[PDB]
Amino acid sequence: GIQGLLQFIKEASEPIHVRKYKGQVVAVDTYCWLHKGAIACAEKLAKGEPTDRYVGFCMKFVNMLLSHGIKPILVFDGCTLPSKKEVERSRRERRQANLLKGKQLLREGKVSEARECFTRSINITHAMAHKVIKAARSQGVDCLVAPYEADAQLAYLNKAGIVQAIITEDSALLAFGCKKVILKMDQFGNGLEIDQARLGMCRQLGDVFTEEKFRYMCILSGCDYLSSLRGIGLAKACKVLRLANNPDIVKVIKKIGHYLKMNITVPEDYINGFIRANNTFLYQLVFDPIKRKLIPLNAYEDDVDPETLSYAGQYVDDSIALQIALGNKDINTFEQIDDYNPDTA
DNA sequence: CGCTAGTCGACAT
DNA sequence: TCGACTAGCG
Ligand SMILES: [Ca+2]
Ligand SMILES: [K+]
Repeated sequence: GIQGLLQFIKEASEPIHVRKYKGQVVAVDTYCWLHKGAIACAEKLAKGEPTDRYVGFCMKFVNMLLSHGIKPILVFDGCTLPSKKEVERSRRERRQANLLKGKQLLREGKVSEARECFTRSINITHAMAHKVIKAARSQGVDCLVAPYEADAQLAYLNKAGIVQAIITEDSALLAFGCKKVILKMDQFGNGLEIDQARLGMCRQLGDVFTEEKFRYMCILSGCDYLSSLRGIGLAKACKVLRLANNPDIVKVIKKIGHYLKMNITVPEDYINGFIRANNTFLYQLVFDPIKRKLIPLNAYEDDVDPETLSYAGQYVDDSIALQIALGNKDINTFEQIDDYNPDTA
């Protein structure tokens, strides 16, 4: 997710009800419900005590969608993307230390203080996601396990016309080139929709708004692939892109100080950090449900080299990708975990 | 004042 | 985690 992105675009959003998508297909960033559902049972979850509470939470939102005659597609995160293996590292350690403090430091005697820590040490495993897939499948709800980030997978589904909108809490999905995003949707269907169409109404990126620039803005402000330089946020990011004349972005990156009337040096490893991050947004591997084949979110254009795009997801045989997408294989060990058949009835 | 970058709550009762 | 909010510098 991009920090403070939603406030920034708070004007391109119309309050809606999910009802408008009756008869239509809607993709879901299931992680959001999984996390919210994991909060209610933070204790049981942290101490490794058995629980199914989070499953019933996701299904509550599923049933609401069905009751409105909406066809949901639950999408799940797949493999750890190398571009994020860096940031995930820092997050692995936070849950690591956070769990421990709460676990015994507040276990003895009083407990009120500790739970605040367990909620911050919540881990959404693949085991937890598989339970939700099982529950959804039994009710005829489609589930899809992204090769890597659900974010890319969701964006693709929306672009391909497979789904009419995406349900999530993450505004950053628009940077992946998705068309419609439903935020803050409650259990009753009340949501806050943001259409990419109303997103071009912005003039903070210059006279001509561009998806390309919006993406640069998000990266410069800082994201999961590349942290921002000290003192750079969305507003400053807009200024640079807004003021900058020259098309090559790398030329502009070293020019930011010149643009921002501010004095700062851009490290060489940062230059590459922006090149990778940008390519990750563009060409992150996703799964095409129709042709059942691994494809980059965006088709490789005039000049690229897929062989150098290892950080944006490594290719694997299409049969291996299908089995992961279906939920029939473990992400890490590729062991059998299910036998769902998509080609029946 | 704008703007970045740091705590706090989420669910459930 | 993730946004919503505040504090505190340019
Ligand atoms: Ca995500
Ligand atoms: K930042």
